[PDB]
Amino acid sequence: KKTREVARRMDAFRGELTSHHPRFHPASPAACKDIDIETAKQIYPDGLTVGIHMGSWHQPSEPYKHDKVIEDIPYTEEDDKAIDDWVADHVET
Amino acid sequence: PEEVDVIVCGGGPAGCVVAGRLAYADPTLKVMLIEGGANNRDDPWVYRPGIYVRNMQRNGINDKATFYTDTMASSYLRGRRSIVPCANILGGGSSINSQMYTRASASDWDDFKTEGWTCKDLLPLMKRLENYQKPCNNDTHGYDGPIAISNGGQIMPVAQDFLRAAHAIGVPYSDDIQDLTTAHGAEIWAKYINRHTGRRSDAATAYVHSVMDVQDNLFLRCNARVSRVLFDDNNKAVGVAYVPSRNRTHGGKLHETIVKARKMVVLSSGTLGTPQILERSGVGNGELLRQLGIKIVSDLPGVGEQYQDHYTTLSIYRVSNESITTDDFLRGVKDVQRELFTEWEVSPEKARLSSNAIDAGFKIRPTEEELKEMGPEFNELWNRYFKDKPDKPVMFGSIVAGAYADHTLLPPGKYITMFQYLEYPASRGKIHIKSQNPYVEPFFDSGFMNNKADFAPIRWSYKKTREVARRMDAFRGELTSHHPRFHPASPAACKDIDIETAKQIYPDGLTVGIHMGSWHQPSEPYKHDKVIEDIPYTEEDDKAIDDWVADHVETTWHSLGTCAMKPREQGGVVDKRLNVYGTQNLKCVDLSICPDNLGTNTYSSALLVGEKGADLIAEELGLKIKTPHAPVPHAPVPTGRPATQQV
Amino acid sequence: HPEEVDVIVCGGGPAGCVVAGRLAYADPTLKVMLIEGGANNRDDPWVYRPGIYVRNMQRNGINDKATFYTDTMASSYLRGRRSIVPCANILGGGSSINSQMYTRASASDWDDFKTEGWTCKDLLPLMKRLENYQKPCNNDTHGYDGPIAISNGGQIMPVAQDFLRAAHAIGVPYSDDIQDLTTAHGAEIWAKYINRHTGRRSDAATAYVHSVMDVQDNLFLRCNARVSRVLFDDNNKAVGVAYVPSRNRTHGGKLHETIVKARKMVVLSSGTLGTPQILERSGVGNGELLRQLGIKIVSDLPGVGEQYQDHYTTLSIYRVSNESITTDDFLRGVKDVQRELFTEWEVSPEKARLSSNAIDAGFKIRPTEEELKEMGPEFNELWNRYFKDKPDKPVMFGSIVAGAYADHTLLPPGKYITMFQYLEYPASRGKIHIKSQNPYVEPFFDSGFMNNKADFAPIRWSYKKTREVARRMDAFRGELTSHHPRFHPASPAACKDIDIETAKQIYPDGLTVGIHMGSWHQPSEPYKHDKVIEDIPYTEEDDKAIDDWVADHVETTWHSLGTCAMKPREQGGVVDKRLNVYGTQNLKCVDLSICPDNLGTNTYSSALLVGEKGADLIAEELGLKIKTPHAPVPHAPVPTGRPATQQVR
Amino acid sequence: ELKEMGPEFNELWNRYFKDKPDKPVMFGSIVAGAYADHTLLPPGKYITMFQYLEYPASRGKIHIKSQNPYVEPFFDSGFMNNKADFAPIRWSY
Ligand SMILES: Cc1cc2nc3c(=O)[nH]c(=O)nc-3n(C[C@H](O)[C@H](O)[C@H](O)COP(=O)(O)OP(=O)(O)OC[C@H]3O[C@@H](n4cnc5c(N)ncnc54)[C@H](O)[C@@H]3O)c2cc1C
Ligand SMILES: Cc1cc2nc3c(=O)[nH]c(=O)nc-3n(C[C@H](O)[C@H](O)[C@H](O)COP(=O)(O)OP(=O)(O)OC[C@H]3O[C@@H](n4cnc5c(N)ncnc54)[C@H](O)[C@@H]3O)c2cc1C
Repeated sequence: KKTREVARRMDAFRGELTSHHPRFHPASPAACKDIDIETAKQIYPDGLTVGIHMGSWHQPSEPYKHDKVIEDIPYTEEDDKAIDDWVADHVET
Repeated sequence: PEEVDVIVCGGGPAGCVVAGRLAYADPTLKVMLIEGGANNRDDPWVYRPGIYVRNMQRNGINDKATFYTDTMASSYLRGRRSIVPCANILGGGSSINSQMYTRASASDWDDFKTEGWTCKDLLPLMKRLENYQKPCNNDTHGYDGPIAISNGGQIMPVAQDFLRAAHAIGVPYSDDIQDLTTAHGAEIWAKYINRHTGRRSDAATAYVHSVMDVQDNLFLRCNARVSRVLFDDNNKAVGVAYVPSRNRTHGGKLHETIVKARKMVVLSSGTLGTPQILERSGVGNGELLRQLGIKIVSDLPGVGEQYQDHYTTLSIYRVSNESITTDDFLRGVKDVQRELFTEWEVSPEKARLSSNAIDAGFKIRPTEEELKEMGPEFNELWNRYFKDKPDKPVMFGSIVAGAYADHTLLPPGKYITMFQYLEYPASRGKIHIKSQNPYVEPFFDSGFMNNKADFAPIRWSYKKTREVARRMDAFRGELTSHHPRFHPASPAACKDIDIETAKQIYPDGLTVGIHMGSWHQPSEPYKHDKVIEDIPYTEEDDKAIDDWVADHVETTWHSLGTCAMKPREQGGVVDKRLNVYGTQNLKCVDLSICPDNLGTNTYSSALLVGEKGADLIAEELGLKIKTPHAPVPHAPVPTGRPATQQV
Repeated sequence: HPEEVDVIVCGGGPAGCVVAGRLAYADPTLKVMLIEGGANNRDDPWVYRPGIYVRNMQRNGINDKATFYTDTMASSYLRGRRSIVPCANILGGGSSINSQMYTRASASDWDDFKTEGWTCKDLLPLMKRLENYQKPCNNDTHGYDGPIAISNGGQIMPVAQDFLRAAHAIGVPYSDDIQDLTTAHGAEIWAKYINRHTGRRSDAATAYVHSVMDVQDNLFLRCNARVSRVLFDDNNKAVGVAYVPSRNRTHGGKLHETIVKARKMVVLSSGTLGTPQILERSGVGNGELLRQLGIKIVSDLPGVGEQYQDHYTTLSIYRVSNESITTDDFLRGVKDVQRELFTEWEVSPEKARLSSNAIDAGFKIRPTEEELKEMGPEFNELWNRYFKDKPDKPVMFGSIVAGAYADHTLLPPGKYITMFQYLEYPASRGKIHIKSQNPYVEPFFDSGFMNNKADFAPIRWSYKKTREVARRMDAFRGELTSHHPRFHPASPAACKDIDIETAKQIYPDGLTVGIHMGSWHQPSEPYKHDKVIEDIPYTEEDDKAIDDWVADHVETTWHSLGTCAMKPREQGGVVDKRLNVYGTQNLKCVDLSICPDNLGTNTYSSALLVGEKGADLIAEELGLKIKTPHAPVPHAPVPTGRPATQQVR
Repeated sequence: ELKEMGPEFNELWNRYFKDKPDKPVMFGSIVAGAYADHTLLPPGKYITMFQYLEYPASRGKIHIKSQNPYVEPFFDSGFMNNKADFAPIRWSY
C-alpha cells in the first residue's frame, strides 16, 4: 500500500500492471488502473490493436496531469485479503 | 433532390439490399440512401480484408464505429459498464466486420412464427444474394448473387491444427457447417471475400455502387445522420430530416435538411440506430416521448426493448514462434506490414491479407453427460428452447491465428485466440434516447448475463475450447494474465510460456527465465508424443470461470430485436410485412425486426432481411426484382454455376 | 517529312490536338501537320503518372515543360510585385502537366458568348462527345464513348470527406455532380482527368493525336518547333507557316526558319499566351505596334493580345495532424515514400494513390444577400450587372489539396492541407504584345490581376469561408501563421498555429519543440472532438490585412483566355463565329484565346470543347464528316458507349 | 547613429551613457544554429543574431497573491513600458 501511494505520486507514473498485482474485485476502488490510451498509442503507433476494449482486460488509467490532486487508496477487508493472497503467491528470497 | 419515392435511412447490409434492388427494379423509381457515416467506395482501409481489426480501436482517430456504453454499471458484470460498438460507415458492419461467413439454422426463421419468413419461404432469397466461391457437398448455396463468399487467398496452418484437436475431443468435421441443418460440427470457416479479387464483400459495393454506375435514379447522401421521420396528419411517413455527422455548425446549432418521400420510408439504421430514429420521430414509449417533449404518433413501448446479441468470450493462448500468426502485423512491425500490403497488391488471389485469419471453427451443442454439469437454470432453458430444436447450436467457437486483444496489454511472442459466442442467450437489454437532439448519447443497457442461464454454456465453451487448444501442435501455453483466476495449486491453473519458446522471443534478453515474482507456472517444452488429458475442474475452479465470464464477456456486434416483428399486444413494433404499427408508408428492414436470435454471425441474416424487405416493398409498388443484380465493381464476370478459380 | 500539307495546326495543346486528330481521322486523304513548340510527351512516365503533376511548375533550371511569363512592369495593385504566369511547353500543353481537376463551365457561360453556334444547347452534344465519363452521377449530361477519361482516380483521400462534413456544417449543400452545367452553389467529390482502369493521365495528345498516328499515316507530328509566323497571300490568305528550333542554339544564333505550306487551312492552337504572338509577328494585331516593330500590316486587329483573363488563385495553408494522409513527404522527396507510391502505381494502378491529384473534394460557391452587404460598393455593382440574373454562375471556387501546395523549402516540418481558391469571373484585365519580330525574345506582359477593386471582396470572402471549413475539420491543428494575412497579434482573427502535441510528434527527440522564446506563433489548444465552434469575427483592420494578403499572394490559375476574342471586329474582336481571324482567309484561332468572356471552371474541359467545336467548323467547310468514336486511345480499354463499373484487372 | 534614435532614448543617453563610456548600449552574438522552435522553421540551416538591451529603462514587479507557496505570484515583466528601450533594439536589428 505504502509503496503504491509512492508510485501514484511519481511524475513518471502511467499506471499499475494489472497482471502482476493483487486480485482485487474489479468494482473495488483499490482495483488496478493500468496503462492510458495516450501512453499505449506511443508504443505501437502503427498498430491496429491499441485501444480495443474487447475482453475488458484492463481498466485504463486516465492521461497524466501534474495538477491531479491525489487522495490515498481506500482498501477494504476484502482488498486486504487479495494483497495477502498476492503476497503468498509472489513472495520470494 | 428535395423529393424522391423511397428514402432508405441507413446504409448497412439491410439498407443496401433494399436501396439497390428497388432502384435496379424500376429505373424511374427515385430512391435516396442517407447514411450517417462516410462513403466507403474504393477505400483500401475498407476493401482489403486483413486490416479489419483496426476498426474497433478507441484511439480517438478511428471514426468508423460509434461506441455505446451502458448508462449504469451492471451487477451481473461485477460492476462494469458494457461497451457495444456498431458501424458508422457506408455498408455498415459489412465495411468493417470480421468477414466470417455463417448462416442461421432452418428452425431459426421458422421460429419467427411469422408468415412469409419460414425457412422454406427464405431459402430462395438466401441463395439470391450469394456468390459462393468454395466447394461443398450440398445444394443450399447461390451462385449468381452479388455477395462473394470464399475461403480467402490463403488458409493458416493453425486452422487445420484446430480441426485435428477438435477431432480429438469428439467434434466431427463437415464440408459445410452453414447448410441450415448443422448444430454440432467443425469446418474450414469461409469469409465474405472474393476468391479472385481478394476484396471484402461489403454490401454497398455489391448492391448500391454497382447500380449507381449504370443508372441515374439511385441517390446517395453520406455523412448525413437521420434525425427524425416526418409524419402526416394520418401518420403517413412523408419525409425525413438529416443533420451533419459532426455537430460543428456555428455554436452547435441544429441544421436539419428535409427530403420528402412520395411512396416509402425505410429505416435501416441498425438495431441501435432505428429505435432512436423512431423515438425522436414520435414512435416509441408514450411516457418517454412525453418527458422528452415528442408528439406521440404511435405508442410502441416495444421500440428500444428486447435488445439481443451474442455474448463473446476470448480465450488467448501462447503459441510457438515458427507458428504463422497475425500478431507482429497487428503490432505494426514495419517490414511485416510492407510484405503483406505488397503481396496483396501483386497477387490478391493468394495473399495472406485476402483473409480475416479466422480459418476454422465449430458450431457445438452439449451431450446429455455435458448437460448434467450445467446446473438447473440452463437445463430449464434447454428443455424449453433446445431439446427438440436439434439444428440449433449452443456455442460458436473458432480460432483466430493471432491475439484479438490490445497488444499493449500482451507479452511479446505469437498467440491464437479461441473466439467464442453464446448462440441463443436468454438475457435481454434495451436502448432509449434521452433527447430529441440526434447527438445526445442514449440510455443503454447490454443486459448481458442478467439471466443466469447464460453462464453455464459459456463456462462449458471455455473448458471445451481449452481442450482443443491444449491438443494443438502450435500450443506453447495459456496466458495467465488473460485467463480465469484459478487457485495457483489447482490442476485447472494456467501453464504459461515454456522456457524454450521464451528464449527465442528474446535471445539476448537478460530476464528470460527469472523465476523471481512467480508471475507464471511455465509450461513444459513441447513434445509431439505427449499424452494429453482433460483438465479436471472443481466447484471453486467453476466459480473462477463464472467470475471471468462476468469480467470479460463482450458483444459480438450481432445486435438485433429492438423493433420485434410480432403482434403489437406481445410488445411488437412491425407487422408481418415490416410496417411500423400505427403508421403508413414506413418499414423497419434491418436486424431490429428479429423477434428471436439466430445461431450465426448476423451479416448473412442482415442481407436476407434486406432481400425479403426488398420483395415486400417491391410487391407493394408493383415492381419486379431483377436477377442477376447490376455487375459488382472490380469483380469477375460470374457464371451462375458452381465453378473453380480462373487464371 | 513533307514541305506541304493540307492543314497545319500550330500548337499541340488540347484544342490543337482535338483539331489535328479529329480532321486527320475525318479524312484519311487530308494531310495534317501538328507543330508543337515543346517536346513530344508520348509514354513519358513524368507525364502519364498523374501524382507527379506538382513538379511541372518548378522554376529550378531543369524542368522545361513550362514557359514563365513575368510582368514587364511592377504592379501597384499587387503592392509592387511582378506577377508570374506559366503555361505548358510540351505536346498536349496544359493537359500534359496540369493539376487534372475535371471541372465544367455553367450553361450561361457559353450562351453568354453571345454567338450563334456557341449556345449551351449548340455545344452540349460536343461536351458529351469528348468525354469517357467513368464515375457515378444522377444526370445524363456526360459522355461515354469519348477519348478523354474522367473518374475519381484510384483512391480518394480521407481529408476530402472531412472537408465535405465541414462544408455541410457551414451551409454549402452536398451534390453528386457540380459539373452538371447547372450548379453555382454546392460541394462534390472532385473528379480528375485520369483513367480509373489504367491509372494514366488523360492528356489530349494520347487521346486525339497518338491514337490516330498509330492507325493512319496522314497525321504528321513536328515537336520541339516554335512557330514563328504565318505566311500570307496577296489577299491575306494563310499559305503556310515558318517554324524554328525551341532552343536558339544555332551557330552565332542566326535564325533558322523552315517553311511548310498549307493547301487548305491554318489553325493557331498555341494558347492564350502563344497565339497572339504568332499573329502580331505575322502582321496581325495593333497597327501602331506592328509599325514600330517593322512588321508589314496584313490586318489591324488591336484587340489581339488584349483582354487577358484568368482565374485568380489564393492558397490558404493549414497545418494538420501527423496521422493524416497527405502528399507532403512525397513532395519533400522522401525516398522510401516515393519508392512506395511508384511501386504501388506500377503494380496496381486501378487503385494507386499516385492515380490522383489528391484534390479530392471542393465546392463552387455563391454569397448570400447577407454576405453581399459585407462586400463593397464596387463588387455589389458587378454582382448586379453580371451575376444577379445569372444564377448558374459561381463567384468563387474552393477545394482541398491533401498536402501543402507551396515551396516545402519555405514550410516547417509536419503535414498540411491547403484550401485552393480561385475567383471565377474577374473584372480585372491584362494584355500581351511582342517586343520584337524575332520569336526568342520575351513579349511585354501585364497579367492585370486586381487592377479592378471589385476582384478583392469575393477573394477576401473566400478566405473567411475556406477558413471556417478548415477550423471545422477533424484533421485541423491550426493555421500556418507564416503563410496567412498579417493580422494584429491580439486580433481575435490572428492565427492559431500548431499545438504542442502535434509539435512533440514531429520531433520527439528535438531540444527545441515548445521553446516560447521569440513568440513567433500562438500555439493552438490541442484537438478536441467535442469542441463547440464559433466563427472568426473580423474587424475592418483584419479585412485590410486580408486584402493586403490577396494583393501580395494572389496568383494565376493557368486558366488563361481571351487574347483573340470572338466578337464583332468593331467591339475589339479578333475572330468570326467560325473562328476566322478577321481580315484573313484560311486562318483560324482555336484554343481559349477566342473566349469573349470568362468561364466558371478549370478550363481543360473548355479548351477540349472549343477544340471539338473547331473540328466541326473546319470539317463542314471542307465537306468532312467527323467520326465517332475516335481512334482507340493507347493503353486504354475498349469502352462500351454507356455507363459501367470498374472492370476486372 | 545617436541622431536617428529619437528624443526619449537620447535623454536617457545624456543621463546614463553620455559620460559612462565603459557601458555598452546593446549586446549581439552569433548562435551557430536557430535558437527557435524548429517545429515553426523551414528546413535547412540557420544562424541567429542574439541581441539584448544592456540597460533597460523599463521596470517590472513580482508580488505574491497568497500565503500558500504553490500559488502563482502576480507578475509583470514590464518589458518596453518605457519608450526609451525601442530605439537601441531597433538599431540592433
Ligand atoms: C466490428 C464488427 C464485427 C462483426 N463481425 C462480423 C462477422 O465477422 N461476420 C458477420 O456475419 N457479421 C459480423 N458482424 C455483425 C454484422 O455486421 C451486423 O449484424 C450487420 O452489419 C447488421 O446489418 P444492419 O443493416 O442490421 O445494421 P448495420 O450493419 O449495423 O448498419 C447500420 C447503418 O446505419 C447507419 N446509421 C445508424 N444510425 C443512423 C442515423 N440516425 N442516420 C443515418 N444513418 C445511420 C450506420 O452508419 C450504419 O451504416 C460484425 C459487425 C461489426 C460492427
Ligand atoms: C499547371 C496547370 C494547372 C492547371 N490545372 C488544371 C486542372 O486541374 N483542371 C483543368 O481543367 N484545367 C487546368 N489547367 C488549365 C488547362 O490545362 C488549360 O486552360 C489548357 O491546357 C489550355 O488549352 P489551350 O489549347 O487553349 O492551350 P495550351 O494547353 O496552353 O497549349 C498550347 C500549346 O502550344 C505550344 N506553343 C506555344 N507557343 C507556341 C509556338 N509559337 N509554336 C508552337 N507551339 C507553341 C505549347 O507548348 C502548348 O503545347 C491548368 C493548366 C496548367 C498549365
